[PDB]
Amino acid sequence: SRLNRESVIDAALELLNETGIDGLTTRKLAQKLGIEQPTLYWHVKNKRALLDALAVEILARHHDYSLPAAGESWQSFLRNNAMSFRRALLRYRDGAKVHLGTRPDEKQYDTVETQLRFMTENGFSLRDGLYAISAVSHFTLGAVLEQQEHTAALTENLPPLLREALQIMDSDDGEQAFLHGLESLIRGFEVQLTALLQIV
Amino acid sequence: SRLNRESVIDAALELLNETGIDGLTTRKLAQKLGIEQPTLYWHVKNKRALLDALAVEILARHHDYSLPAAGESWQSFLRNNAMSFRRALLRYRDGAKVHLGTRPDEKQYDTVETQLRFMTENGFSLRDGLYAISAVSHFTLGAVLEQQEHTAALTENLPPLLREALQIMDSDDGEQAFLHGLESLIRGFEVQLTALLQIV
Ligand SMILES: CN(C)[C@@H]1C(O)=C(C(N)=O)C(=O)[C@@]2(O)C(O)=C3C(=O)c4c(O)cccc4[C@@](C)(O)[C@H]3C[C@@H]12
Ligand SMILES: CN(C)[C@@H]1C(O)=C(C(N)=O)C(=O)[C@@]2(O)C(O)=C3C(=O)c4c(O)cccc4[C@@](C)(O)[C@H]3C[C@@H]12
Ligand SMILES: [Cl-]
Ligand SMILES: [Cl-]
Ligand SMILES: [Cl-]
Ligand SMILES: [Cl-]
Ligand SMILES: [Cl-]
Ligand SMILES: [Cl-]
Ligand SMILES: [Co+2]
Ligand SMILES: [Co+2]
Repeated sequence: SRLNRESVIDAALELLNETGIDGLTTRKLAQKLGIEQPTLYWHVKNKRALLDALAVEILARHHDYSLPAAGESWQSFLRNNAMSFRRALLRYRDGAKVHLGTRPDEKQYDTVETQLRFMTENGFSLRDGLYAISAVSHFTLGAVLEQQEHTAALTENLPPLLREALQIMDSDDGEQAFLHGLESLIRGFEVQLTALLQIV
Repeated sequence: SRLNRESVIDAALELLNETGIDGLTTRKLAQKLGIEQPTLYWHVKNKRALLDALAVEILARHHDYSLPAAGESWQSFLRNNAMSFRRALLRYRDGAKVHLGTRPDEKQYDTVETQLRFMTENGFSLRDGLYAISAVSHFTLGAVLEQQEHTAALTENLPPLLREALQIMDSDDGEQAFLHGLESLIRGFEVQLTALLQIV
């Protein structure tokens, strides 16, 4: 079929979602696309190139709260941004794994630059803003990774509090724990920011 | 070589550390151990059994701050516990990936039960204690996963704050951002706990 960038990425997203990050082979991608391996190689050099491109596309498609609103607080932006990043990661099988270790792409420069400048305009040094941003990213990735891999994994002598914790854990999709943790994180940054030079 | 549980796990840990989670194949494990595949199969049924066992062993070996000390605060326990969990995950290539989606093993029951009871003895409901514990686990896993996969990945037109953030990011191993985020998390749980029924 068609082998422009957009279509090879569509195909790889479909393949990822069907087979997960282990089935995302250049050989199985070639089968999907109805082509021989040397034909695919012209367009896609290896699995790592595909993984990087998929990371970028996942957020392009489904990460919709990338930028603060007019007059939005840094707290509200971080909350909205995290919920969005989470939704985007959960859209595809192993989407969080796909993101891991990536760095901002050139196509994301203006956006992420705006995110960093915004934090500094709200009083954070660049370093402290980055630390907040990274903590939100890492917490979200962690939570999503554990939720997704646990669903994958699925394929009495318990002590009482653990038994209860497991029901709680298995009683929703993970969103309740994620949102509680998110509020904790945001408020911890707020304490630190407002402390200035005071022992806190 | 020897094929008791302890030795098959040693071997798989060595293999994981050499080849990462993709090289942890039952076929490459068999080569390592100097045996045929049907011989390995008697002892190890599949990659998933191996992954679960490795998750447990990684913490048995190198996760040394599993339980609070006499009179230790819940804040200090969480800090010490997270630093320990982090050290343990970083000990082996893809160790965080190996942990993802696992649930407590029977061998960990008494320990994790103690962790949960401890939080409740410090004022958290089981649910709120679990939410704190999960947030710490998820944040640590996220941070480690991003650090490790980025090292794996490694194989000018930047906007200024991003350029700076990237140097900051690449200026240490990840520990500074992790520890800053950790303090934020812990203090956010503390605000929430102490709030009781007050709007916070
Ligand atoms: C917090 N939230 C999930 C962020 C986000 O909304 C992003 C996006 N493109 O809209 C990211 O790129 C974002 O998700 C993301 O992936 C970020 C990063 O990886 C980095 C890295 O790796 C190194 C330096 C700076 C950044 C960053 C500022 O761009 C990070 C911003 C993250
Ligand atoms: C926070 N810290 C890193 C914890 C820890 O030190 C552990 C350990 N064995 O010492 C875990 O097992 C610990 O790391 C860990 O992996 C935990 C969990 O997976 C769960 C799951 O998955 C579901 C219910 C309850 C737990 C839990 C209470 O045992 C979690 C405790 C985590
Ligand atoms: Cl074409
Ligand atoms: Cl607002
Ligand atoms: Cl503020
Ligand atoms: Cl033997
Ligand atoms: Cl203490
Ligand atoms: Cl307290
Ligand atoms: Co990223
Ligand atoms: Co766990």
